Amino acid sequence: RSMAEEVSTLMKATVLMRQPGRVQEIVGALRKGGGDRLQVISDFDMTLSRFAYNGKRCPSSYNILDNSKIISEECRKELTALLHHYYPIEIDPHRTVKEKLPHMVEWWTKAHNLLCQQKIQKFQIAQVVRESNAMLREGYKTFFNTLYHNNIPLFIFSAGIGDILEEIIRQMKVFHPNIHIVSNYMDFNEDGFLQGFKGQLIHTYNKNSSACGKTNVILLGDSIGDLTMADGVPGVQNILKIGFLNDKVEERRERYMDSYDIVLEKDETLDVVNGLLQHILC
Ligand SMILES: [Mg+2]
Repeated sequence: RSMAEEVSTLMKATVLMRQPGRVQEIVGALRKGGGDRLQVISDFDMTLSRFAYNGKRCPSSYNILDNSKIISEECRKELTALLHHYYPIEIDPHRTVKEKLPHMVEWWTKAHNLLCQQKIQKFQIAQVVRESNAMLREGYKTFFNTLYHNNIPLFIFSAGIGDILEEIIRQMKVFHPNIHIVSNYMDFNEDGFLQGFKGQLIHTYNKNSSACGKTNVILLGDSIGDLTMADGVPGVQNILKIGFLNDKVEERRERYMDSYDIVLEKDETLDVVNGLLQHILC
């Protein structure tokens, strides 16, 4: 497609809205509020990255490192053992979020620590991403170019590895300087060897703005948990929440429609988001 074809209105067949009139009010407030007040807060995996390509499942960006040749079989077995231990805690309906926090911190820290026992060098991150079949949603060029041209900050949150995310966007030539990645970044020594992780730890239950005049927000996600990503932004006046519903659609549709203003069901593209951005940014 040309970049001019990377735009769609809200009448697209993938679009669901519980309150279409409220959506129009929100969009109107964002437009009249101006580009100078806007920020975009987005999840990465299966939101900006693509779930399927002409119906064929794409690999998850979360699995790029774990599925690559730069970690040993021993390390892969240990990461699987951590998953089998901690995943039941993550999904336990009898524990509060606060109760899950120390265990998620422990899981993420142990998994990062295992990576630090490998012999990973910085240049290998780009290699493993180059060899992966991970893809960005169709229409990413217009999405990233529009936010960059209009000076709109884009905060991309991910509980995965920041270096992997960053490399995907870099290799697609859209790593523009309005992008601010909030994720788990590796720390490399002067010889380029992985020696630790930097900064705030981002796991599934603290992926929000407490980890980072832009009082108007567009939030993009694909999970129910992603609805909290703007928590911690001070003074938000208007927010539009857009959710991609990629799978388990019968189980999830009603809850997604009650919680997100716009749901995009089985939509491999950013076209509806790009159309809203063009309308909002005039
Ligand atoms: Mg996601």
